[PDB]
Amino acid sequence: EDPDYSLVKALQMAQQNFVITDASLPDNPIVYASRGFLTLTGYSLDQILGRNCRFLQGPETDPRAVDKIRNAITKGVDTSVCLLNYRQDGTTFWNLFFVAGLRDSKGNIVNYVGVQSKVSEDYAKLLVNEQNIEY
Amino acid sequence: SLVKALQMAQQNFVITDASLPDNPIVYASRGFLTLTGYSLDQILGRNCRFLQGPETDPRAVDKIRNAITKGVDTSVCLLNYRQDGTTFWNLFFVAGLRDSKGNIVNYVGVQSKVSEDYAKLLVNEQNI
Ligand SMILES: Cc1cc2nc3c(=O)[nH]c(=O)nc-3n(C[C@H](O)[C@H](O)[C@H](O)COP(=O)(O)O)c2cc1C
Ligand SMILES: Cc1cc2nc3c(=O)[nH]c(=O)nc-3n(C[C@H](O)[C@H](O)[C@H](O)COP(=O)(O)O)c2cc1C
Repeated sequence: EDPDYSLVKALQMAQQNFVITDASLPDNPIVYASRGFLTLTGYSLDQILGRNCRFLQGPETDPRAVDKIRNAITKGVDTSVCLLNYRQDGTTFWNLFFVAGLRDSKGNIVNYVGVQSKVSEDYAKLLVNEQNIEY
Repeated sequence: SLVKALQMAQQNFVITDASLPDNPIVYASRGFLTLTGYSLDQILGRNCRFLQGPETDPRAVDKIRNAITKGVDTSVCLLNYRQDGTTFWNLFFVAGLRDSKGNIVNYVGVQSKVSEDYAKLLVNEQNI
């Protein structure tokens, strides 16, 4: 009597840390960001707008994990990855990050919802060792 | 697979800021813009109640209002209006987006253009 919603389910596991991108626009730019995301990353909203989320990555980020995210996106499947991200001030944190494509009635991915979440060193070690099972 | 097997659309949605007085629109998908016939700027900063008109069931509007204050997720079938005056039945869903403390700071709203007979079914059921 009440629908399942990939978008709603995602945004509710997101504890006010999320973004929305527009896939129809060049390079999948951010078009909304929650206050939780602003305070987690350290960026202000205007700077965040119209930019691809890759700005959260830095020198130490695992390119292999970025590979998984790029690949998941091109293929239209939802996944989650744990990688090192960077705040506006240069401080780092491990990010268990989930992404889901939103499609129109004709099956075309039109928007993306990203969900970020800081995790402990311990949880991250666990998460990364699982992700590395692929290799 | 009765109320969700064919309510499958997710391109029509809006996000409102509940921390601002009249729970105004802060974002709206292009699918929404196309459905309702509005441009994004006009939509922004306004409450969504502009979709309602003379023939919209007040009792259904109530079931929404109450679900929002109480912060519970609900689906409501409504008669809505496009900017050009034309109507459509909206199987509409609201959910509160809470932070790590359980506070609602945002709301997602997903709208679904539905058929005549499906809406009659949804409406007959709502009357209980
Ligand atoms: C909605 C959405 C949210 C994203 N959030 C993050 C994120 O929080 N951290 C991150 O490192 N990458 C994130 N990404 C991935 C980057 O935006 C980008 O797709 C990725 O770095 C691979 O693309 P590239 O090789 O062009 O950099 C997100 C992508 C999308 C679509
Ligand atoms: C995120 C969100 C989306 C909404 N979308 C619609 C909609 O598409 N159609 C509609 O009739 N009401 C919609 N509403 C309901 C109105 O915005 C408002 O909550 C409702 O009219 C009850 O409040 P009121 O008694 O002041 O009118 C939405 C509300 C929220 C919070």
